[PDB]
Amino acid sequence: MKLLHAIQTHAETYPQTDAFRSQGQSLTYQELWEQSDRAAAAIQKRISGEKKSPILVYGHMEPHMIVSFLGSVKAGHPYIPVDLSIPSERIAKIIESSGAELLIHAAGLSIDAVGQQIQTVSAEELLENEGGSVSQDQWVKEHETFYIIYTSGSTGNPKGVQISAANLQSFTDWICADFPVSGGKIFLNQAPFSFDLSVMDLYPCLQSGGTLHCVTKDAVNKPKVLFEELKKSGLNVWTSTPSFVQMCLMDPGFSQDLLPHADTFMFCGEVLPVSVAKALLERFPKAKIFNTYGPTEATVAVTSVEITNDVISRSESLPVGFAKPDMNIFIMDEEGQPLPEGEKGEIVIAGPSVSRGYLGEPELTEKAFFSHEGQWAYRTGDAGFIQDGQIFCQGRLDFQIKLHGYRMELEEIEFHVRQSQYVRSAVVIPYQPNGTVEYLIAAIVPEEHEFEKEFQLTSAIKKELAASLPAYMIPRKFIYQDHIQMTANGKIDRKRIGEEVLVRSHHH
Ligand SMILES: Nc1ncnc2c1ncn2[C@@H]1O[C@H](COP(=O)(O)O)[C@@H](O)[C@H]1O
Repeated sequence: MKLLHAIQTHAETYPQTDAFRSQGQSLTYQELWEQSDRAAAAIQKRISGEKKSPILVYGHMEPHMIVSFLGSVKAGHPYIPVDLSIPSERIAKIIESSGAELLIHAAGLSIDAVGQQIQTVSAEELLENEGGSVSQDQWVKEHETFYIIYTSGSTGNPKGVQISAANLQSFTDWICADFPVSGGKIFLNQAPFSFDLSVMDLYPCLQSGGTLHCVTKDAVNKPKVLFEELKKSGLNVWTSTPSFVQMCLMDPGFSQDLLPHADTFMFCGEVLPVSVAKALLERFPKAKIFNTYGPTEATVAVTSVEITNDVISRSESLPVGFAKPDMNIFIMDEEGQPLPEGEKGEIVIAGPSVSRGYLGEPELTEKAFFSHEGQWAYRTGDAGFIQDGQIFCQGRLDFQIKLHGYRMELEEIEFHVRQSQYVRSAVVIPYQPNGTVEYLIAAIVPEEHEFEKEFQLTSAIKKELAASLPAYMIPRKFIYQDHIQMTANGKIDRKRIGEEVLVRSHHH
């Protein structure tokens, strides 16, 4: 049963059961379906169906976000989710390359909001349309794009991963069946919908008839409020990045007693530290922990493995598990040949979860996707190895990093930093003494200025970067110098610059 038919079924059978909950607001399955059907109708009156143009859905975790997501696919348009977290210029870039002809913001027209070069409308005024609706044949289907999520692009511009219904349906069927999340449970949603991790809870919940429960950025900053919301949520499934749960764990009160009904933790998008797993197994004896791996290009996650005490003591580094049933995952050397067990190589993913590629970016798709031995495959850029059918992720081959669960390209940050009128060159160094990245240091060659003090220059640049880059991509520290060290080849000497940056670190 297709995701959409499943959502309609629940709405027809259990209309009054809650589908969505966020900041005191609730949306029943009937309200969800009937509203998304109305938005879908309203949408077909403002844009053309000639193309399968994307529809940006802008907001945070309002009930209107999902009502709009569903409205787009039901109208026949893939949607591009955009969090308030994403700044205006970046939003302008997504618009520009996506070809999107409509932007819906779940909240009322934000006052003095940054105007965009696109037809803009609030979810509210969309719904004031007659009680119209769309016919089943309009809904997105098969390999037509369902959603498009943009991630970091090394060339300095976000690239959009196209996830077709089939893609998602493959992901959703996998989660709902092979994980104890079925049964109409309450799912937590912490990740903004602009990140695909959210999809791990959003749709398997909707397909299984569960109730989604959001915890917004407001509650996230005020620990007390958060734990309170979590306390009342009565959640059963916890889906988030390991980083977020790690933050919660710092509070001794975060335990089975705060969440008596919590029984399933779903993690993905980043390294799940043994310490986090170890700890969770302690404060939540009634909940099983799952570690899953995968890139956005392969629809959230394609590997899986329950984390038990047995597994913890069996390895210093948690494995990412066994390949999704229908997926074919293997290790390939540089030459592009399959390696044997235990031998380190690059992770490649082939199967129905793989995205057709980057929207309007053929050359990029060209380098990353390809037809392996039938299956459509993807070069993850992750180094790794398999052992007894169990996959292990071991680092990066490129300049793509993970900072507190956030995916980003050092070269993209360098691009944006280099754009400031006060910058000539820029090199971002990630401080990772051991395994994980702790923060970023920007090595900059400034143009020429009148700023009396450095902090003023740093401030000016950082104030600029806030318009094109999400806050988490802006380097914490900024150091300045005269020249960017280069190697023989003519490449940027990142190894040497890092050493430079740390030496200057001891000079106060
Ligand atoms: N479970 C995991 N354990 C370790 N690393 C992971 C895991 N899941 C994802 N990653 C890393 O995060 C990257 C994907 O980022 P994203 O597109 O935001 O999901 C993967 O290519 C890995 O580098």
